[PDB]
Amino acid sequence: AFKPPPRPDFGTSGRTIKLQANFFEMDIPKIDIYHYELDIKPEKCPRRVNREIVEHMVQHFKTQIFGDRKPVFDGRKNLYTAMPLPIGRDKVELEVTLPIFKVSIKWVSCVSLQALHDALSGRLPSVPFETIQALDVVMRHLPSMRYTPVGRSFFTASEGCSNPLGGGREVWFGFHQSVRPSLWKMMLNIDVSATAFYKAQPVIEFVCEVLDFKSIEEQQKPLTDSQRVKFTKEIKGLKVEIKRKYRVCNVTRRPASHQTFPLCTVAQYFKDRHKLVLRYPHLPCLQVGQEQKHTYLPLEVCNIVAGQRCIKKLTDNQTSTMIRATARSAPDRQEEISKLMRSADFNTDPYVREFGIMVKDEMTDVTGRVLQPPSILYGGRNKAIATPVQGVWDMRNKQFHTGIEIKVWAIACFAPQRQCTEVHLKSFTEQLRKISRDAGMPIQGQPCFCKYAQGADSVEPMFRHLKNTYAGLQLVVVILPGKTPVYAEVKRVGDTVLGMATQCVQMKNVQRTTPQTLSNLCLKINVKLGGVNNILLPQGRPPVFQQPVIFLGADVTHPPAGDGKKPSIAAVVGSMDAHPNRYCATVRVQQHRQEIIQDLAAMVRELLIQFYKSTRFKPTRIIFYRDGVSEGQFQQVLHHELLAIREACIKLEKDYQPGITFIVVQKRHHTRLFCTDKNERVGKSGNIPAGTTVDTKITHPTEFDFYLCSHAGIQGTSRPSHYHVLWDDNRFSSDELQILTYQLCHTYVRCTRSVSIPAPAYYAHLVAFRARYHLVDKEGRDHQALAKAVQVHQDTLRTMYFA
RNA sequence: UUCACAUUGCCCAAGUCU
RNA sequence: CAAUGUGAC
Ligand SMILES: [Mg+2]
Ligand SMILES: [Mg+2]
Ligand SMILES: [Mg+2]
Repeated sequence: AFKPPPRPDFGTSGRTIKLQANFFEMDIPKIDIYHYELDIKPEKCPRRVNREIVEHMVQHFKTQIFGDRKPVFDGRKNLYTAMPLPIGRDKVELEVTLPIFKVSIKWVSCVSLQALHDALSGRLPSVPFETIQALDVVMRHLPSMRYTPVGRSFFTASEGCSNPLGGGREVWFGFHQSVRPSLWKMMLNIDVSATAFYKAQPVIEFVCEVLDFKSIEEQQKPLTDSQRVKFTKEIKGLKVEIKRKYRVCNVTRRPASHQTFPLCTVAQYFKDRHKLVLRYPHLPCLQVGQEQKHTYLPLEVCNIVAGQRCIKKLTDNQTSTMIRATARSAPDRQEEISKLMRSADFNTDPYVREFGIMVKDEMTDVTGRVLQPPSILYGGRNKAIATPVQGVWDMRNKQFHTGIEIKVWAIACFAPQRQCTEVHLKSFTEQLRKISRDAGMPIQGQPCFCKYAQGADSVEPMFRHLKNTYAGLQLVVVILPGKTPVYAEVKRVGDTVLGMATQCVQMKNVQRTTPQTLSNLCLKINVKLGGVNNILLPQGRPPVFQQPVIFLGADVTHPPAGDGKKPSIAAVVGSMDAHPNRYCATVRVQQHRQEIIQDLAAMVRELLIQFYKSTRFKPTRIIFYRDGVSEGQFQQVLHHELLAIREACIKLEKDYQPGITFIVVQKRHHTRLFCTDKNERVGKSGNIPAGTTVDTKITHPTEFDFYLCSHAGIQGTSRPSHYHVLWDDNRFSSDELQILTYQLCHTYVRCTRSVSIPAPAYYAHLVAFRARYHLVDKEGRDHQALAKAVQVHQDTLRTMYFA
């Protein structure tokens, strides 16, 4: 349960496409570099302070140490040199004074860059991480002090333009940077990005932006409690400067004119000690430093210090502004990356140059293949076949594979009658039934119940009424006035309390209908009621389908930024037929920000039991698409989850030992692919076509991984989903697994489109997000309560309630 | 809460010294 | 999924 399998072979399927990748070839010398351990007393210091004290150390001790110029530093305890120092293994004790630190330098090892060549060149079977790490510290050294680091990125205020967001916020532009091995050479992966920062401005102006003042002196009265509290919400925890830098822990209730402390008042303290007649004595003070102490600063002598990222959620308007400032077509993104690289000129970086590293200033050429889509089999009399083109098809003149006959259905309208009238409801009903009939999901007559209601309180009694009164009720259609707490209450009651199918619809989509919205609505309804919308052309499926096989999708979704106690949510779904089309779901709450799926063995067990009850087959193979695990987590996640899958098999039966293929799906990474030739660009966004596959050149040097961009790019630059096989009892070839993966992206029931990840992984998200909806404002005994809230009713268990 | 795509929010990463 | 865009007939 540990070593990922070797790349079995290379894919051959599909016509070829010329692509460029945002990977830049690196020439690394075949030489040793030297590793040194450091430690800085005191070590509570931020990473950036350490880099300063080490920089001053290098220039200061230039002569009795560090004669061999230009070491690089990782911000804590690791230092590299291109040539060795006059150190020996002997520690060395040094003192440095920062404008008072002791630092010791112990040698630790060499890092043979020659061995890295070999690990890339099939000589060595494993890629030496420590060597990659060292190169990464080299490449990051200068920009970590020149710009503001944020994760694997770097940001800066852009020269000559501003992008204010308002509320004291503005857009900074930046780039991602990382060092990757590949089938070819080392790769410098660069991508542009953008994120919100606070403006380095006088706190006074910060006040005026936050409170929506055109200016100060507007007015000269002290702030309302309402104004003061809002300001306090914005600036608490931010850094300010007066030489001196402080973190704001509070805003005082009193103005500086009257705010006092044991020496005296604030206006007068600055008048006497600093000859400062405050221009705005009526305004409060910032509390800074130890919250137990009484260090107060008048607003007027304070600026927001530069380079503080905005952590808090952006407002709706800010968000709008942000989108508008950063939205880029694929060709425009490609050009921005290219521009940025020539601009960056990594080869003039003196530290890169110290280690004799060259970086190519143009994107790597790679060849892709565009896989053929599957054909999609519909039902009805005709049993129509739909042929995807550029990642899209449609249902016009096609009826579902297995369509549900709707005999008994109700409507609850929570939108106000004066806005969503009985006339709207009748027309909507008439249009829906038309579409549903063309779709082969005949809504056989009028609803058995149609009533207005208001408020979350009215939901449960209405639904209890409905469940008790109308035998054979298949659906409640729920009209909502827009965003409302009622939606989450409908799903609480429908999904977990009473076990009743619901389909919510926004009022605007009832008032004004279109065929496409209504048709998409039917796709969800048919599914919710147990129907099969369509299936993969059977004879066009890869060979793996000749034997019972179950397809699992798995995801964990973590709490938002800044959260502290909300659970993370694990979801696992499993196919329940051979098409494969129908899925069932499992879901758990688990520990805050834990990626590993804790209860996975019990989840898979459930899915396997339900698969047998639906199909009367025991799977011979299990295919496990595991979403969202980053590289730095492959081995941890696979050790626990692979064994749990086995555990589930083993505790069911017998030496029931079906082969497992464990695949990590990453939609979010920093690889971007672009059409080399302008005439391959698809649509306004100019993206690579659906089906573009890459498993050469930029992928892993020994393991089994590939990019597949399964979807049509509508806007921006498409994320090519990445697939990495951590385990494979089934010995897929590249072709069969890539084609399987692609084909699974055409089985997603909520649209007649090839989506960006396979359907099982997509459903797992939907399951996790629904649990999250079940926990709204409810997030050992804690654990039990939350577990209970995400638990669907018995009659919901076997359904695609998440669709 | 018709739907997909895309930006952010998510494990690793990053962050924390009068 | 939520905020915001681009689209689907
Ligand atoms: Mg996830
Ligand atoms: Mg961490
Ligand atoms: Mg949206």
